[PDB]
Amino acid sequence: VNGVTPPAVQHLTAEVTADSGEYQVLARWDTPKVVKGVSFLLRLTVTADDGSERLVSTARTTETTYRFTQLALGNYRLTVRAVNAWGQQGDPASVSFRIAAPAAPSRIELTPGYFQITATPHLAVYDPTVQFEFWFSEKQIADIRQVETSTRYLGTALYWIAASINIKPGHDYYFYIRSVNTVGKSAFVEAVGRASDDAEGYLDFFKGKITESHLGKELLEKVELTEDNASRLEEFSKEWKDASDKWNAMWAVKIEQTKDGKHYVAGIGLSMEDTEEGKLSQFLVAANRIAFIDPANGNETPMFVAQGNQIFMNDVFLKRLTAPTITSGGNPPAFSLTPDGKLTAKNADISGSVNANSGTLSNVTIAENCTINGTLRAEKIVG
Amino acid sequence: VTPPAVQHLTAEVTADSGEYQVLARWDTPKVVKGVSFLLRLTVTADDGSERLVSTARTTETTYRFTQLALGNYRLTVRAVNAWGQQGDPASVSFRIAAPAAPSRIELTPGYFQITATPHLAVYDPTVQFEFWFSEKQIADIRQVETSTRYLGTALYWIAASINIKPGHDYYFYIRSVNTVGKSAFVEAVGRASDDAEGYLDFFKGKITESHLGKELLEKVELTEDNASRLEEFSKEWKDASDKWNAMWAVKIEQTKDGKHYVAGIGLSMEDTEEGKLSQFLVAANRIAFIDPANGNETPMFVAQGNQIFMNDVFLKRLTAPTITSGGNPPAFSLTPDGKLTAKNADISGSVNANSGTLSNVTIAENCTINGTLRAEKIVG
Amino acid sequence: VTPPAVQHLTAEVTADSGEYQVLARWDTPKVVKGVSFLLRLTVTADDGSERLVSTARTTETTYRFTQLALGNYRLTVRAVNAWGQQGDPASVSFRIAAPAAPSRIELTPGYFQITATPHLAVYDPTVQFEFWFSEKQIADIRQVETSTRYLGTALYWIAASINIKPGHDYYFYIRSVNTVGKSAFVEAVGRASDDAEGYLDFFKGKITESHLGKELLEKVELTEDNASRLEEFSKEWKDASDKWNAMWAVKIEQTKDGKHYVAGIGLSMEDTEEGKLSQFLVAANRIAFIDPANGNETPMFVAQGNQIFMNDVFLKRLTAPTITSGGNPPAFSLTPDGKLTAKNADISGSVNANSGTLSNVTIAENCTINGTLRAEKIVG
Repeated sequence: VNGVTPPAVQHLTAEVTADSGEYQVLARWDTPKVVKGVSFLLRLTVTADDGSERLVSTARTTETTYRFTQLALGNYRLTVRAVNAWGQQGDPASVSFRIAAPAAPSRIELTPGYFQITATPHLAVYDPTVQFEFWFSEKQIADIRQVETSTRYLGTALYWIAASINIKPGHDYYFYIRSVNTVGKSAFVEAVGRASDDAEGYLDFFKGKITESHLGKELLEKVELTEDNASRLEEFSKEWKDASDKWNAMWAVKIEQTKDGKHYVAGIGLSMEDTEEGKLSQFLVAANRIAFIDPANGNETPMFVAQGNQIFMNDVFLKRLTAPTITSGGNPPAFSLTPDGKLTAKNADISGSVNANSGTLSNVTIAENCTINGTLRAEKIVG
Repeated sequence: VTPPAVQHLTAEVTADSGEYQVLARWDTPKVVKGVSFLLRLTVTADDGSERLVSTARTTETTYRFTQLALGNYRLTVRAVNAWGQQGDPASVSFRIAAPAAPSRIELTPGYFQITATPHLAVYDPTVQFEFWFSEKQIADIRQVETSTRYLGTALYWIAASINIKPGHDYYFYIRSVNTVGKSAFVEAVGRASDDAEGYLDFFKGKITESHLGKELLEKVELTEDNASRLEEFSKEWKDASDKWNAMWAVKIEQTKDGKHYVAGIGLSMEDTEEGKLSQFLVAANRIAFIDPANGNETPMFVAQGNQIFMNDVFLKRLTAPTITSGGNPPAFSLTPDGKLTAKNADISGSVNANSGTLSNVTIAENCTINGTLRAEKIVG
Repeated sequence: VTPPAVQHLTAEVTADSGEYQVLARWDTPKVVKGVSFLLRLTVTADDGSERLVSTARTTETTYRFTQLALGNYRLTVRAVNAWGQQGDPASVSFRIAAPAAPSRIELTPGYFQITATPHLAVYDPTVQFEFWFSEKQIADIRQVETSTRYLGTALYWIAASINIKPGHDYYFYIRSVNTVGKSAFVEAVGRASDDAEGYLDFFKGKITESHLGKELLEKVELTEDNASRLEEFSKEWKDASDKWNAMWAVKIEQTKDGKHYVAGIGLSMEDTEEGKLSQFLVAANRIAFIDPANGNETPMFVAQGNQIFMNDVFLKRLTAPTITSGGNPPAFSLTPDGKLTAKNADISGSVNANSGTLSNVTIAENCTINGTLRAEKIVG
């Protein structure tokens, strides 16, 4: 025999890829004669900023190919050996590569809307060749790797405006944004967002949708009865193809009058019109006052009512409310809460604590420990 | 194993097929791959003793008893498995004999309405009531059924309709009605609450005194026990005062067990001093709003018996003489009379108050006093 | 040589036949040349011992003792050979008097039903239960069985009435029954389930299990791509229960890239096991109530899926397990745990508190520390 030491490899190549994200590297080369194998021992180290090394992996194969899987982006150096059956290590070779990626978006801002949400993201420094890729989600995803799968891919711009019928107010939505450009893709920056919440801020929105439809441009905005004094109490069902060449439907009762040189109308209409992506139903009732009742044993008082923007309910169990304003009624409100935060009360019992930044009383009475860690001042004392 | 208990037993009294019949229905907690049920119906003797009448062993969830005469009865069910392990029993006492005379009567006024409710000298849950309304006193009971208003037949009857106005003393003549028959009539002397307003009592009042009100109520046509009627129409007419009256309604009525049943939907504008005033009035026992996107089926808005359910909602200002969170102990709650109730409250500012009732205090800095201090055990 | 004790000694008491009795049953152990059962029944006297009552010798594995009185008893059985050498004894112990009425009663309030499940301290396997429901707590107890709807007699009840509607209390009168007697009565209180989203899937229960659902939803009428059908139909017709079912509806369906979109509302009045029920189903992707008053074009009530949006509103009570002012930092809130949030609390009255933590407090009158003052610094 001869324990001949294995002369080092040449034509050592590293190929960098990003198959499932989390970049890998495929190490490959060629060799002349081998004895009871002649192993290949590999080890791969990243140069830190200052020129010192992290150990990243090792590898004990026999063929002239290998792959390194969970990777971070860093300046990597891969060294390959050649040990023989006895275990006498040949001279090394080494190759160096990088994985340069765009800088993350440093802060992304998230102004609400009406059934919509804007992310406008910004980088720590200005970058001319950066454009961000946005993926939207409704549930905080576990880790910042499976976003490539479990989060819808919105699109890619300098910003995005997610509108739909499904971004619903007071349910937070997490935006996942990664910077992209010619050089690669960064990590995923996460952020939360909302919809505006503001109640009366939704009603104008709805008015706007309503108006731009079959029932808006039929039940109202219809210009018949051109003679003072009439009652064209009308009721039909029309379905037809549109300029988009899709079917649309409405069936209504339109009633309307002319008296004293002025017009009126009231209008129970039901439809389903097309949209770019699907069909939106709708059941729009315009009238000077709406109310319902349970007629049980002679009872005729409506269960609810509403008439030019004031709606009259007996008792409700709400899943959750959310008004900026509350009153006992009257003009000493027995209690109140206002858009500023003030909880106007009368007699305010609390089974728990009151972490208040301050007090402002007359007549106090503590039945156990009264601690003072500040500058206590007093006039007359008898205890 | 024993099959579980008997759930939802009932003690009812039918006379549909020409004579009296006692049905019951029983549903199973969890169903045990071959549940059987013994059920025992027995009578009370003149000495108040127990006599067996009918024992049925069946594997079905309902049964009927036919050719059953007058008297008081007791009905039990047990569950028996294949191996023969009779379970816990569930037993209800019922009666085939009735019409007692109502002992007291309860009267609650209201805006254009007045509640008459029965009180029977002994309770009996196999009974409903006929109500008759009179504007003039009827001395003899014979024309009480003939020369008055047929209010109807039900449980708790409130007087509220077009013929009812504040300030007149109305009368009630009511009796007990069942499968057996009806009793000696009883009277009461009662008055509507004129106008107390609530905040919808004005809207009821507005509603009653309208053409929709007259159409979709107090039209009591089609009165054939266990029959019914539908109409979808639009009757436009010119009124007394030389003006139009438009209207469109969908009205359904039925009659069953002597009692009158109805609902529907109206859209109308009448004539007021200014001119026309449009509408949509629904009356019914449950209304209910649905959104079928994705084939989701859960309402967002369900109202029955003057109450609402609603999922999430938003608002420009609540106006509300009381709130809770719900709970036998409600997590928080403002009272109409100004009291607040909470397990906690963390204010990021200043607590302007009159007084204090604090078992513990922990003031972190300066405490200015301009009055008198009284501290038992003092350190410093 | 010695025969063994009688095993599995089982006693059941009854007085149904006219007055009080005990059935004693057991299983014979293996003996020599025949066997006789000796039974000795004693009652616990005033002294804590047992006064001897009756003694019999028999030869059948079951026996009866008649015309005994009320008390806790020791019944001893022995196995005797032909020679008179009696085996080991087996003495059972079992109790008699008016059974003890539950110590408690627990209500898991279900969505539109109570589940009132009693319990005692010292458990007797051989007492049943009577249950009673009422809407009004009664002054006395002696007229409950004269003034209360009879739920009946089981181990636990679930109580239902169709009109049940959450979030009011209703009062309970339970008792233990057995062969001895109906116990003294017992009180309790309860309500129903409070949550709304629960009701709304509940009501979805009620919605879908109707011919309303079965026509509106559940039927997949139409097929080929770009299908659209609009129809107005009515029927009041015979069903299997010999009832008329009465329904007018509006319905639309459409097919776009295959997927099938329905919407449609309808008044109806179908039949229930108690009476005909008159119920609204509006369904659409979105319903708005909007007003025509003076070129009015803005809503006051927009229900888009699981949400509602509204304007200024007017309630009478509220039960809402969260209310927040909007904004990521809300002006105020109450999450369900009863924690309040705010920035001013001008309770112009007593803060009836359990803790305060007020960094820099002003007092301008009497401070009366019943506990421990504790001050780093004082300049008084």
